[PDB]
Amino acid sequence: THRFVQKVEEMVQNHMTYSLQDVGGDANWQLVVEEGEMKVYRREVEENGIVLDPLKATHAVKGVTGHEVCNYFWNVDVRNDWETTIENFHVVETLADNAIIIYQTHKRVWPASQRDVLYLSVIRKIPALTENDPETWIVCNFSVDHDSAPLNNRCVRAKINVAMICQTLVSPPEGNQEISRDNILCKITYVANVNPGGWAPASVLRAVAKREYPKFLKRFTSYVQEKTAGKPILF
Ligand SMILES: O=S(=O)(CCO)c1ccc(-c2ccc(C3CCCC3)c([C@H]3C[C@H]3c3ccccn3)c2)cc1
Repeated sequence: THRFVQKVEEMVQNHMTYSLQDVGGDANWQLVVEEGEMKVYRREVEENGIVLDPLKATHAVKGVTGHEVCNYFWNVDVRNDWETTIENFHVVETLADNAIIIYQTHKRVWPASQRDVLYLSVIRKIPALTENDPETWIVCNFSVDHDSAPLNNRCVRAKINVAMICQTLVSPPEGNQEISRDNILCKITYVANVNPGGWAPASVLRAVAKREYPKFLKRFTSYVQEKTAGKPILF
């Protein structure tokens, strides 16, 4: 259907295989911030003195479904309502109704150069592995090469591999009666592997990650709750 179908499959399947694992029991992940059910972990990793620190967070959001969370995360039309670190954004290519390529710039983090990013953003539903397991909605955003990448001399090109992975638990329907948002919970695993693509001071990037990832998860999840309240559920 498009030239990135196989790459998309590999990237999604890699998150399904490796990103969903629990890390509460795993001393190799450092728990850096906890705010209720929001648990943010990282590993301290540098390659050539540049911070790569894999980030992984879990959260549990009442009253929204994974399909809703993923749609709001993927939909570029609502990006401005919840993003706080983007300066500019351009849709570079549409590949499918569920997959686009995006160019964006982030606000400068002093004293490093501003960063830009060029990535494929795809939204997929993954069927239950067995009839015991939940279905998964996943958004994966991962860097790719493209010819219609802008010249932007202020920016160093970062590379990313991010996934927002959601499983939704509900009270079953009681005969002919809908499920209430009161009885729905969206379990989130969010992972972010960012390569700043060049020099940046490690302590500054680590301090920024520690602040901004929790702020993002809080703001974004609250936004989804706020926008879906009193609207019919989209499972
Ligand atoms: O979840 S998404 O796919 C949503 C679509 O945007 C996502 C989230 C985060 C990033 C990102 C990009 C650049 C940086 C660094 C690299 C050197 C200088 C800036 C960081 C580190 C600094 C951390 C951070 C966390 C949250 C928001 C912004 N900043 C993060 C990209 C995409």
